[PDB]
Amino acid sequence: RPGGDTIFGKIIRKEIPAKIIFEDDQCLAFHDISPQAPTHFLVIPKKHISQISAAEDADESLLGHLMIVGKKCAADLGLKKGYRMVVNEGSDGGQSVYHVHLHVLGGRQMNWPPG
Amino acid sequence: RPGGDTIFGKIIRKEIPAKIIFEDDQCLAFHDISPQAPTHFLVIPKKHISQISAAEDADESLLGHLMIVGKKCAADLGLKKGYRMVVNEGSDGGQSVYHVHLHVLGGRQMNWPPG
Ligand SMILES: Nc1ncnc2c1nc(Br)n2[C@@H]1O[C@H](COP(=O)(O)O)[C@@H](O)[C@H]1O
Ligand SMILES: Nc1ncnc2c1nc(Br)n2[C@@H]1O[C@H](COP(=O)(O)O)[C@@H](O)[C@H]1O
Repeated sequence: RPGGDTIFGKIIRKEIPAKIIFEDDQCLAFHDISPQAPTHFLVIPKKHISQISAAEDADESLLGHLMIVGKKCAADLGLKKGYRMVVNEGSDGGQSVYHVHLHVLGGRQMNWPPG
Repeated sequence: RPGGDTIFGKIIRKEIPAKIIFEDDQCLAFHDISPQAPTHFLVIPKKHISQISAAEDADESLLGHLMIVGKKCAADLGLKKGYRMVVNEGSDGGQSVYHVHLHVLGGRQMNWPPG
């Protein structure tokens, strides 16, 4: 089973449905099931990296790719006014799914602190 | 003037002081002046990219590098329990400084939504 064995791995293999917004050979983007902003989606790599602390130096381009796709999708969805990108790491970060993912939230004004 | 003409460009050129945690040929990391968590630092590229929406495809590795450094520094600072990485884009994102930067916050439990 490619893409790892998490909720996100099942989405990658198309075992469970998702609202796919973009997909390329390296990653996939889909809407969040519990949105915290009018537009709230996730960008995940097809390669299974459990968390950012486990990313290797060679994973550098793939991690930057998730942000370039997040930026392009946010443009497609009409987020002219901006957005906020978030990566949660571990317990204190609020990570509940152990497959690296990037949150892209917009459509409203984001506050500070970021949680 | 290299590193652009923002508060962050002055930090890069060493015109104004900062608590530097890490520096390499591509980026620099320093503590935030108004921390929102026990440990709160920024990772910025030396190359001037005003905002994530203005990042080009070739900037992919540099953007991923900021996260790899954020991950390594967070390890140095003892963030065993996790952290949250944030990039603010534009007005809705809460961007006040127009030089791409990554926030790394930890030391306490981060909440949801992220602002
Ligand atoms: N099947 C699914 N489709 C869309 N997003 C999902 C999902 N299952 C989960 Br869990 N989510 C989202 O995955 C996110 C988990 O992110 P953290 O691990 O950073 O909390 C949550 O925002 C949650 O709503
Ligand atoms: N001289 C400085 N040294 C440390 N951080 C700084 C700074 N000047 C500024 Br502005 N900051 C920080 O830069 C951040 C700006 O991030 P946003 O643009 O995403 O709000 C704030 O968290 C602020 O505290």
